[PDB]
Amino acid sequence: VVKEIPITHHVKEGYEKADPAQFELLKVLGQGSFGKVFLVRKKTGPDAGQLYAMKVLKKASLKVRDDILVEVNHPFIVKLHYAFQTEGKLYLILDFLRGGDVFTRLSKEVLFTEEDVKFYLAELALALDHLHQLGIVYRDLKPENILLDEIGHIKLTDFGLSKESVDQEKKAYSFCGTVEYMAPEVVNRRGHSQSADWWSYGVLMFEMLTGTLPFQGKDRNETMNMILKAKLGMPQFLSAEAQSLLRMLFKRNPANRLGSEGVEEIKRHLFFANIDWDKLYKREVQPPFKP
Ligand SMILES: Nc1ncnc2c1ncn2[C@@H]1O[C@H](COP(=O)(O)OP(=O)(O)NP(=O)(O)O)[C@@H](O)[C@H]1O
Ligand SMILES: Nc1ncnc2c1ncn2[C@@H]1O[C@H](COP(=O)(O)OP(=O)(O)NP(=O)(O)O)[C@@H](O)[C@H]1O
Ligand SMILES: [Zn+2]
Repeated sequence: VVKEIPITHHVKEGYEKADPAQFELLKVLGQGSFGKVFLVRKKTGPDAGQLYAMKVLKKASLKVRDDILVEVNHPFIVKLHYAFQTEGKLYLILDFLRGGDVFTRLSKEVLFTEEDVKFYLAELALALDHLHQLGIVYRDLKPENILLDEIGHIKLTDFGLSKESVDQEKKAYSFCGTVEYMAPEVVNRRGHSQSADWWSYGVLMFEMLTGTLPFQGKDRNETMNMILKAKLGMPQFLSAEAQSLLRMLFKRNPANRLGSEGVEEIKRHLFFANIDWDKLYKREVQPPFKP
């Protein structure tokens, strides 16, 4: 059964409860759909002087089928250090990633190869599956949630939090995820799923390997109709293995889709035959680009 766990308090093991005065603002790091991400310096305590990313929201819960803010820990997912409530606001204190998003870094190259993209898709795959084993769904995978750390390893900026903006105008017109990355059944309002994450994952693969989105129209409605019904040519410049992974991810019906039976069939796919998943998880594999 899908249970919604409200997020109101969090302290990482070994530390003490935080409040807004313990953090000083340095400079904004970016803006999402749920607000702004600020760079902050911890003022006092054991971790005084340490830098963190900070998110300001209204409310934030976590839906889980069937500790949880500690279980979501993973080599390729951002760590939440603190969460607290004050004056109608929820503050999230996070790991501050210094590398920027993957798309920016890729745009800084004239060209790149399937192998580079393969590094990113592999780490990402491990992150997704990790959340799915905990009964969590990422829901809204997008390029803006995929950052680089200092070394050039992947970090997701979230782990499926159901969030609510504090800006009253932005909260007013908020609904679901980013349509360009939605699986057909999500578009058809049948609900988010692990399988839908793997569709999103496929769309990110296509976009990374072609520089283009597979379905986009002149507006919301047209984009949706394309997702459901439009044609999609196979990029002929891709290897047979890449063509095969793409072909197996892009099934409009879930449980027909690769990954809807775990990530093992994804890890075993000919496209990742090159990858030592144990070394990958241990961050012993060398990133294609330094940030
Ligand atoms: N921990 C972090 N460290 C550094 N930069 C971050 C961090 N989290 C977010 N950002 C930046 O801030 C922007 C917002 O990221 P995101 O976490 O997606 O915001 P959001 O509103 O929570 N979700 P979305 O609505 O999908 O944007 C991104 O473009 C990131 O580059
Ligand atoms: N962890 C999960 N496991 C399985 N199904 C989930 C999970 N989380 C959400 N769902 C499904 O996604 C739906 C939640 O979306 P709902 O609140 O009905 O409107 P929504 O706007 O699509 N949600 P959101 O995208 O978070 O704003 C439910 O009907 C669930 O079946
Ligand atoms: Zn939704």
